[PDB]
Amino acid sequence: ESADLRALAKHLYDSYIKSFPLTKAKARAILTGKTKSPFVIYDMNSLMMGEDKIEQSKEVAIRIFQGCQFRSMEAVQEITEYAKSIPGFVNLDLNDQVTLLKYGVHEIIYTMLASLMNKDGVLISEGQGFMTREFLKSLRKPFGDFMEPKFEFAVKFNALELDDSDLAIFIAVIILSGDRPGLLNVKPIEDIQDNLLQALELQLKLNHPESSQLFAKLLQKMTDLRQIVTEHVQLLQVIKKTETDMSLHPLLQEIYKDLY
Amino acid sequence: ESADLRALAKHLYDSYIKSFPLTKAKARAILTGKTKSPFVIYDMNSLMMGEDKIEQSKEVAIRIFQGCQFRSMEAVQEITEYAKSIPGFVNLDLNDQVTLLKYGVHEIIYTMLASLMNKDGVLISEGQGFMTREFLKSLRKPFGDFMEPKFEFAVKFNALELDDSDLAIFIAVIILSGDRPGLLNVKPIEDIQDNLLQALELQLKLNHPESSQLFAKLLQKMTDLRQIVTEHVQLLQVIKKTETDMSLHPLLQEIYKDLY
Ligand SMILES: O=C(O)Cc1ccccc1Nc1c(Cl)cccc1Cl
Ligand SMILES: O=C(O)Cc1ccccc1Nc1c(Cl)cccc1Cl
Ligand SMILES: [Ca+2]
Ligand SMILES: [Ca+2]
Ligand SMILES: [Ca+2]
Ligand SMILES: [Ca+2]
Repeated sequence: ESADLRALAKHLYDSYIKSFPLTKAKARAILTGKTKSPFVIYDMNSLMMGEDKIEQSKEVAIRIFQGCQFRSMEAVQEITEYAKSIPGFVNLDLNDQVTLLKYGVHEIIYTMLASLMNKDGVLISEGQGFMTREFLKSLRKPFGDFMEPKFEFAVKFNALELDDSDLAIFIAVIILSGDRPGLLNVKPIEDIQDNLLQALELQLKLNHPESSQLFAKLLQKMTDLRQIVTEHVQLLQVIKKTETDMSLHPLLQEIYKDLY
Repeated sequence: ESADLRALAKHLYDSYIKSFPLTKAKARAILTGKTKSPFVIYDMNSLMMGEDKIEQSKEVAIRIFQGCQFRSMEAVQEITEYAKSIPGFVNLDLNDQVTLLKYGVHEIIYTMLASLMNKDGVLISEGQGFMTREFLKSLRKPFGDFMEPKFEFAVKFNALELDDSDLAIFIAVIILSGDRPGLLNVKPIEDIQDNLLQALELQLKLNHPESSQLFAKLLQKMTDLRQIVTEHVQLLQVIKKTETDMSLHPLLQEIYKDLY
């Protein structure tokens, strides 16, 4: 029923707002000067000014890649806490909850990252910096490309003009993907996802009534996100196998690993 | 200088207040009826009422032990975030930061747990429940004793009448313990700890002027906390080796382990 499907959407939106302080709405207000201004990092010189202006220094490409990777592991906390807020999720087998999050989190980071991006760059530091796409592309191989697949995805994705209320539900659908390798009980995952898919269809109808077959464009984009996490995962093996000794885990992840 | 030592103490107190929402002050107000009242769990019947009144059910002793263990891994987050707030900590080698937290966190949990305890029981659920000591002792072997060393430590510890401002510093001293096995650069750990020890001595002088040699009683208690984490660690091996398949890691710890 439409009452339920809307209350669910309203519930996910509120939890999203709770879990994720920097919203697409705010990010967009910052990117367009509706708001304060972020420090622009466009060259080595401004990177150095910038990182001063908001343990170890080692060559910049590594520091940048490392920051991205830390910010991503950092983000896992807010995403995990969001996923628990999804009706029926905390009632799945724990091994399945873990698997869903294991394969989902990068897809969600890239989705939310796009809220922070425009063809020219990306907001960092809770909106306090703006790093250009060409600056990132300027980094030496293999680092000069780690962000391009994200920018390429983001520009097409952002053309859809989704707003946080649609994203709250989109992200929930991706978490609950019953085809992750290694799942124990696929059925109750697909049940929940199909309520979620129906709340999403209704959402886009009301929210994007001049955009029929928009739901199908979004379904398309979940495929586009697998391609990106696979390129990213393969790039990471290559960096691990060619660039000795960078730390890619923030403190909390290191201690949770070690207490295990 | 005394200005510095006090500003440091003031800084640690504020970070403590930030990191740790349930303070000893509040806990004590609850335990004495200064405040609302917590649900008392004193028997199986009240445990069942209680756990209703605030994925799987398996025999109660395991559910209780499991909750304690989850709450402890949960607490690691707030402690980690507290430790970063300690001047010079985030400037140590990461491997050393990790080691300090690896061996420190249980000592701190037991210290802060004592803020939640009286000879008769312990507050749980952010102060919403009160589980009796005898109820915990009633659980079948080997569970009937996992909390007694904590109660025994807590009663003696609480006799010292420390208040959150002293605890803020105490906890910082324990984190920075330069004798943890496996530390790479012990020196800069002992430097920081000795500023911390001086801020603590000054703190107790001002805060407990009728209690000379109180500092030495607290130093004594860091030894008492090693004994408890060792009994706890050995009890845990025994439970792991005798009681199949309980989950002892909350979700975030499972995903951080798996993304590693
Ligand atoms: O900095 C932030 O808060 C945004 C964010 C979130 C997830 C992943 C990366 C980033 N930012 C960011 C990026 Cl997108 C690339 C390189 C370095 C950094 Cl610090
Ligand atoms: O419940 C809480 O918030 C307090 C807390 C903190 C750390 C460790 C354990 C506990 N509580 C608690 C205890 Cl002390 C024993 C058994 C079960 C529980 Cl849920
Ligand atoms: Ca600098
Ligand atoms: Ca619209
Ligand atoms: Ca029940
Ligand atoms: Ca006093």
